[PDB]
Amino acid sequence: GGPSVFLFPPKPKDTLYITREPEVTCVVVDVSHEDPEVKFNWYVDGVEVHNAKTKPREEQYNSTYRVVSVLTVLHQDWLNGKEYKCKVSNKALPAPIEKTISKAKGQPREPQVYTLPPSRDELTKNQVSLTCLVKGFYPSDIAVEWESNGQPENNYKTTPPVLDSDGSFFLYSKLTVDKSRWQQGNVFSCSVMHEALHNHYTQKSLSLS
Amino acid sequence: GGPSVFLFPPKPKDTLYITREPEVTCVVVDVSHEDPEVKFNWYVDGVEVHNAKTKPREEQYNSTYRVVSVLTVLHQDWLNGKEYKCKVSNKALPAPIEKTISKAKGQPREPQVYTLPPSRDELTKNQVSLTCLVKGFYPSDIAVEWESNGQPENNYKTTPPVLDSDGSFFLYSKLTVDKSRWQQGNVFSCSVMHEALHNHYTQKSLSLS
Ligand SMILES: *C1O[C@H](CO[C@H]2O[C@@H](C)[C@@H](O)[C@@H](O)[C@@H]2O)[C@@H](O[C@@H]2O[C@H](CO)[C@@H](O[C@@H]3O[C@H](CO[C@H]4O[C@H](CO)[C@@H](O)[C@H](O)[C@@H]4O[C@@H]4O[C@H](CO)[C@@H](O)[C@H](O)[C@H]4NC(C)=O)[C@@H](O)[C@H](O[C@H]4O[C@H](CO)[C@@H](O)[C@H](O)[C@@H]4O[C@@H]4O[C@H](CO)[C@@H](O)[C@H](O)[C@H]4NC(C)=O)[C@@H]3O)[C@H](O)[C@H]2NC(C)=O)[C@H](O)[C@H]1NC(C)=O
Ligand SMILES: *[C@@H]1O[C@H](CO[C@H]2O[C@@H](C)[C@@H](O)[C@@H](O)[C@@H]2O)[C@@H](O[C@@H]2O[C@H](CO)[C@@H](O[C@@H]3O[C@H](CO[C@H]4O[C@H](CO)[C@@H](O)[C@H](O)[C@@H]4O[C@@H]4O[C@H](CO)[C@@H](O)[C@H](O)[C@H]4NC(C)=O)[C@@H](O)[C@H](O[C@H]4O[C@H](CO)[C@@H](O)[C@H](O)[C@@H]4O[C@@H]4O[C@H](CO)[C@@H](O)[C@H](O)[C@H]4NC(C)=O)[C@@H]3O)[C@H](O)[C@H]2NC(C)=O)[C@H](O)[C@H]1NC(C)=O
Repeated sequence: GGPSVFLFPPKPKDTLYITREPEVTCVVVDVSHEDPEVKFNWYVDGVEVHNAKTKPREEQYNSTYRVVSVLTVLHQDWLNGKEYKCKVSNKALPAPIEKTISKAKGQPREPQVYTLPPSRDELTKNQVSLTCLVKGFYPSDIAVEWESNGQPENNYKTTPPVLDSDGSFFLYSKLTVDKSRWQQGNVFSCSVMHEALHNHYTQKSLSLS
Repeated sequence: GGPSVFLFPPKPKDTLYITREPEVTCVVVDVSHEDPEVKFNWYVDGVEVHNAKTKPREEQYNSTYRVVSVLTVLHQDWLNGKEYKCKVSNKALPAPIEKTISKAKGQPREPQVYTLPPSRDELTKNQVSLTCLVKGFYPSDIAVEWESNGQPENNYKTTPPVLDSDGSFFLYSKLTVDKSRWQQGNVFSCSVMHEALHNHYTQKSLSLS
């Protein structure tokens, strides 16, 4: 009936490098037409901070508006698991709605990255699958990417993290390339970005034998 | 605002074998403690059916009833894409609630199935990963299982299906085995069940080269 809040974490990549600007994000939907005024409050471990940046209002094709507030956060505060609260206010609610979010708790575990060449079966096609396996990792927050000769590779998909029997995580990422490119010996690389890696980064390479 | 409905599909495995019994399950929750009486109507392609089988009272701990109706479906009807609709009637609600479920539309596409041995770099550990790449398949309904010397294998996990770039789906399945088992030359088998496979079934195997 009333407005509903939704609280998102920052991207895996953004928390792992000073280069990047990680953010938590409070999205309110079903903001009433008659009362449009939404007030956001942000707290780190209960202690209020103030740098949230409320953004305009995106009117939705169902009568209601959508108000998004973005809190910037320090890399190490998220990595150290500090707790982030969004309190949202509006006259279409009797009480203010709150949401709290934080990194998954627990000893981080270093991912193990193994690359696997195409199956002999598959070498009968005009495209081949280069596979990257990332297992053993915790928390589930990770980024994976591909490249050749310094250049980002376009055509890959990566599975979501899957919970493994030992409570750690794994995924597979698939890069699709022209068989010729594989046949001609070009070197392809799997880039994995996780908290528990040295410099939050590792890169594993694969090429024709 | 009172009761809510959820409509779950049959299990992929269940629709592909006469041997199995696929069902569609309508679940109504949050039922007014005052008035306990929910009335189910079922429809197959608009046309009412009556072989539905409704159960009694699963009042979960909250002070509200849960009622489950199960419609037994014919294997061919599901694969032909027949629509199943659950109407839940109640004096609390003004209009009765409707939910519909079916097999995703599109032209079905045959999965290619490829087994990938453990990376050279993994073989230093005591447990190793046998990988099964299933790709090129539509719709996303599929099942994957492992076995060796005719016996279901214990320790695998399968990623959810992932929408690939050509609108087909792919997944990977990982079977973990002790290194020895792999080194003794044991054959291991990925088995995939999908509507677009011949006899709804293919098996692809894997051993030490
Ligand atoms: C009293 O409690 C009730 C439940 O018992 C609770 O007891 C307490 C003590 C505690 O133990 C709790 O943990 C217990 O849950 C409350 O009822 C619950 O209500 C919530 C929602 O408020 C229901 O949530 C839905 O759940 C489904 C998934 O349900 C499966 O898994 C559940 C466990 O994870 C299980 O409980 C269910 O039984 C069910 O199991 C399946 O059962 C079928 C048939 O029996 C089997 O064939 C399956 O194998 C089996 N699955 C397996 C395995 O578990 C979830 O999918 C629903 O999500 C949809 O809806 C959301 C909105 O409601 C939406 O946000 C989601 O995106 C999603 O919507 C759909 O998403 C896809 C996208 O592709 C599309 O299908 C649609 O586009 C989209 N549809 C839309 C728009 O809706 C949903 O979250 C919960 O299941 C239910 N519990 C039971 C039991 O049924 C009750 O509210 C409470 N009372 C009060 C007053 O508070
Ligand atoms: C009027 O329009 C509104 C918006 O526009 C609509 O336009 C129409 C034309 C059509 O296009 C629609 O499809 C559009 O939605 C509607 O608003 C919607 O309201 C619903 C709630 O009813 C929202 O549903 C929730 O979605 C979140 C996930 O949101 C992300 O993913 C969406 C795609 O799947 C995406 O569209 C969203 O924008 C959002 O994207 C993310 O954004 C962040 C921040 O910017 C980015 O940084 C991310 O990268 C980006 N993600 C990417 C990438 O996809 C989902 O999480 C919610 O599920 C939770 O809550 C359910 C009930 O509230 C519950 O049933 C679920 O089980 C689930 O509950 C949580 O489960 C997690 C699991 O781990 C736990 O962590 C929690 O414990 C648990 N939480 C609790 C307490 O329940 C939910 O599905 C929808 O997002 C929103 N649309 C957008 C967009 O904002 C409005 O409904 C519509 N009215 C109608 C009906 O006409």
